[PDB]
Amino acid sequence: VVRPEVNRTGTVDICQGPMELIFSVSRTSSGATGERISLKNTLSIVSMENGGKPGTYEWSFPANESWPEIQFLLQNREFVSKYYADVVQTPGELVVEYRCPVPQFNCTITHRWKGETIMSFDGAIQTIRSVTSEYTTKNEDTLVKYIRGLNVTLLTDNAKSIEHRWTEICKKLKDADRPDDNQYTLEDDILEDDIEMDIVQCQMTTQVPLKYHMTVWSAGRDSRAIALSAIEVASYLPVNRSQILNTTCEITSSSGWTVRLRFSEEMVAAS
Amino acid sequence: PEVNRTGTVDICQGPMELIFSVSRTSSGATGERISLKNTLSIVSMENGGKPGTYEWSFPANESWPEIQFLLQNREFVSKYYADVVQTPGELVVEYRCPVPQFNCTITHRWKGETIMSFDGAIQTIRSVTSEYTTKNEDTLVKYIRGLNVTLLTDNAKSIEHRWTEICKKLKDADRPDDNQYTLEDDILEDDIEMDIVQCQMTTQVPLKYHMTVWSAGRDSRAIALSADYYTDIEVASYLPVNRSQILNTTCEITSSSGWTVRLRFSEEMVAASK
Ligand SMILES: *[C@@H]1O[C@H](CO)[C@@H](O[C@@H]2O[C@H](CO)[C@@H](O[C@@H]3O[C@H](CO)[C@@H](O)[C@H](O)[C@@H]3O)[C@H](O)[C@H]2NC(C)=O)[C@H](O)[C@H]1NC(C)=O
Ligand SMILES: *[C@@H]1O[C@H](CO)[C@@H](O[C@@H]2O[C@H](CO)[C@@H](O)[C@H](O)[C@H]2NC(C)=O)[C@H](O)[C@H]1NC(C)=O
Ligand SMILES: *[C@H]1O[C@H](CO)[C@@H](O)[C@H](O)[C@H]1NC(C)=O
Repeated sequence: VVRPEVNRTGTVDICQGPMELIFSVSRTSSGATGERISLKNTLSIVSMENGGKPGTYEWSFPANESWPEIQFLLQNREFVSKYYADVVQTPGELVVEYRCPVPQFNCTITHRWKGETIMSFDGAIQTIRSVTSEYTTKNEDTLVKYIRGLNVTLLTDNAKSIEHRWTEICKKLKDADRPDDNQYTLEDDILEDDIEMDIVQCQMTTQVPLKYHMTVWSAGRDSRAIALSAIEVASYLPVNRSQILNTTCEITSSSGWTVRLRFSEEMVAAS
Repeated sequence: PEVNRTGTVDICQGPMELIFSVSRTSSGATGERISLKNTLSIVSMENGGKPGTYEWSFPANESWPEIQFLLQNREFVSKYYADVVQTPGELVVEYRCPVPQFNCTITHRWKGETIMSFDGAIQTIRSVTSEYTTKNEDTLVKYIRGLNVTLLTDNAKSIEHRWTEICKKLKDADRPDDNQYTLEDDILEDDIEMDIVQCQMTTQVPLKYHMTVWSAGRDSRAIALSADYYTDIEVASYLPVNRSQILNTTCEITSSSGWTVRLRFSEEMVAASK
């Protein structure tokens, strides 16, 4: 455990600018399912994992299955299962994602297969990217049944109600975003059998689902490891044990702050 | 076939770059390619075959040091793969090399995703190790920097000269009217409101191509990029279309040399209940 050095220069207002809600609905070959709601600069705030109850964080409203945004997700779970069942003929994850300006809700929808975009729709242009064989023996006509996704009437009927709720949620997220309350770790001695080489681990634990970018730099800054949040953030750098000192870790948030940790001579001595 | 050559560039201008791509699969399939910065591969080898190239170029000579550098990397990647990769997938090592000044960049890709890189001063690992390796980042870093480019630097100017001539022959070979273009419906035989319009282009010129098939309203499109099947160039795109709106579906092909080819599904072409 290590104490953060908080560089706040380049701080942004996460609740500033136009509001955007991101609805992500995924399915794998196993039958694993996910439904998530995020904001523009956040990871998942409300989620449902393999058909469980809507889950969230202790700094926000309890997640309610009767909320019109979650009813939207549940309808999509159904849609994606039917979708998955005709089209998908090789194993892999299918992701349908709505990017929704609020209070309209003229949404963009992206379809990803194994992380790649196979289709999209901005309500003006439908796009199919030509890679079908990769994941199906069915043709573009089948695919185009699903391209537009589901109607968003549930969202637009309650458009304003949804807005004031997620403005409230973002405001709670901003209040919870306290960099000094996250937990920070700088572990060495991960290669116990290697006499000359070691791995330096940097980890952060948080209950705030902002996007995080973690870089572990070597002493000379000629070697780095990069991780992104997925809520644990962890990254691992191979290092020479005689150059473990001054190896740093830098973490930047989606709210604009930057934490740096340093492997000090205090920590070298105790090792 | 409606060719537009406004904006055509000189693909052999600016500083030259050679791109060396070397791949291995779990089943032991392999690929080694050389391309310029604005092309797909010009020389390639597939599953250990002899170098293959195009009708317009020098016969691919296996004794060329650039090609020896590819075979040398075949050995590197086999060793790399054996002790790093513990789950099925394609590993690609890619050198981006300025010529004649061979201060190269190297990228590593697993399943199409970048896992490691070394540019000038800085080695980068992206921490996704525990998805392709049971082993540790200290194993990886044995391979990050790749091979010494000594085969390339020893022969720097000869390579520059050879590839300057290959680039000119390619630039000369790039002749849109000598490519083969097809625009075709009647793919969906048992469909009442729907058809598929297929746009295809066959070429011996390994430029990068971007293909869009547009509906009559420019409100629906299919996009295909030229894919490189090892000295084999596929550009094919398929657009689902309402049969009643098939007229004026247009296909639009753009090359990395700057030209665009439009193919329109014309009134004349609709006249056909064959
Ligand atoms: C969803 O609806 C919003 C509006 O409610 C659309 O946003 C608007 O998009 C237009 C066209 O891109 C923007 O107009 C542009 O404005 C810039 C800056 O002033 C100007 O220089 C450009 O020439 C252009 O006219 C407009 O700013 C923007 N409005 C707002 C309030 O954001 C959006 O495009 C819709 N999205 C979808 C997926 O349909
Ligand atoms: C389909 O596209 C063709 C080609 O653009 C259209 O033909 C044009 O029609 C206008 C009006 O008569 C003329 O000004 C152009 O000179 C024509 N172009 C050519 C090349 O013949 C045609 O109008 C379109 N068809 C439909 C049904 O809209
Ligand atoms: C190496 O070549 C020269 C050195 O001055 C420079 O222009 C270039 O940025 C370098 N290239 C890379 C990618 O290492």
